[PDB]
Amino acid sequence: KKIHINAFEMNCVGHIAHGLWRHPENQRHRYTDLNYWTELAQLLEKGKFDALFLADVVGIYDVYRQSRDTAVREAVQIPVNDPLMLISAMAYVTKHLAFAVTFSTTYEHPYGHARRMSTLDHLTKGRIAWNVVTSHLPSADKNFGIKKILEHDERYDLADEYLEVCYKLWEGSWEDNAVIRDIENNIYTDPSKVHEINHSGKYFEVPGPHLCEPSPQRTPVIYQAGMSERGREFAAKHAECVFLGGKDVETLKFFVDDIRKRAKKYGRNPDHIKMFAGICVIVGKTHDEAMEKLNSFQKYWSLEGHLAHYGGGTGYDLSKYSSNDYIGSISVGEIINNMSKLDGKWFKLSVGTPKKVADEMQYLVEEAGIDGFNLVQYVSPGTFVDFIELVVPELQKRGLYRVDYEEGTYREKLFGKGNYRLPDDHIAARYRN
Ligand SMILES: Cc1cc2nc3c(=O)[nH]c(=O)nc-3n(C[C@H](O)[C@H](O)[C@H](O)COP(=O)(O)O)c2cc1C
Repeated sequence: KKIHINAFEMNCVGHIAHGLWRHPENQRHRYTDLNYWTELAQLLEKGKFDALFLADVVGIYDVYRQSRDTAVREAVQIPVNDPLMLISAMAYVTKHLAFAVTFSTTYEHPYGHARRMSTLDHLTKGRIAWNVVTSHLPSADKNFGIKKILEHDERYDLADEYLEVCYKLWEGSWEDNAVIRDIENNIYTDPSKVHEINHSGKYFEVPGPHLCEPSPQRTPVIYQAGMSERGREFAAKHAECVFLGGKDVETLKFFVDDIRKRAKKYGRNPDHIKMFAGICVIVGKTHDEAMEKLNSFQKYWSLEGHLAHYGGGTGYDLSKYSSNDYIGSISVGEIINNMSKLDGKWFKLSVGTPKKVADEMQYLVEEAGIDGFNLVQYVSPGTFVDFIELVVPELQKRGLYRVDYEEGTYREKLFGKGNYRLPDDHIAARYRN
């Protein structure tokens, strides 16, 4: 009955609300300060958030006007630092807050990734999640010196095998009680319980064994974000949590239902997939207070930064278009006009008092079948602070949000006490014996 809430973040300056770094209250320039991250983690745990959800890119937004220069000037996801580096400090200052890290299957080898995720699963005591992504920004393929550039759908096939490899390492290589720490017999780990995985496929050849001992979750909680038909299929097959695009009930409900249907052919119980929507919240004690914040942020909204983001995200360079050309069924003039507005993004914008925000959140949950939200920021830390001070108590009083954390791993916070490892109906469960 309780709504899962994640804080949506990225280790860079301009993430989603382009132009806002200028706002006098903002702290985006602190992205280089370790203290920003630990203070954030502490704030989010105070607000009982499920997790900090970190986006990432290793590509550059160089589509709009055929150059990275707009992205560079407007700080559109450049500079960007590595999100995995943040985790240990944030985990150190928190007890329950979990961490979902975006990391691409397209560039770096799974054997190194598997050890990194196992390491965080140990260090965080089972509070790590992985947002599995394929990446769509061409400068990454150039900079990792990829010889054969993979097509959109083929990137997801590579991701399938990438996950196959990680699942074998995480679930199958070392048996549950491999580590015995037996001083009498001088056996730290029973060598008969550590196994090669002997993986052999189209993209990878990985004899194994894994380098790490079994950690609390073994496999990190698996997120997916990617709305293409291939992406939704990938979600249905692998994801425990799905970050969906869409800003209304009809759209979100369609996608929730679509993914749950797709999951059946893989033998998955669709209730074993949680559905997350994006939401931007601008809240005040009174409507006028909310509107005052809205009007302030609107002043700083940078159309040019958004054009750069749109270019990288869609592949469409709009500078190359007459006002009067057509991309969907929308003129290019109308695409651009929607983009200079705060609610033009593919997330719900909720503006008003806490009763209203909560009402609108509750509506999406109850009518679209969504399980949680990734909270998108307009200002740091103001959006999160206002959400925590004003919306959280309203949600709590209504039974819609935890008053305090459940114990256990992040998977248990999501799926129930005792569900610390992937359920029997997940495909990774195949590799246990
Ligand atoms: C809600 C949402 C969030 C996303 N977050 C990221 C991200 O943080 N990093 C990234 O490279 N792609 C992100 N993407 C895009 C995809 O994860 C992926 O990179 C791919 O290029 C697009 O997938 P699709 O074509 O299957 O939709 C996101 C997509 C959606 C819908």
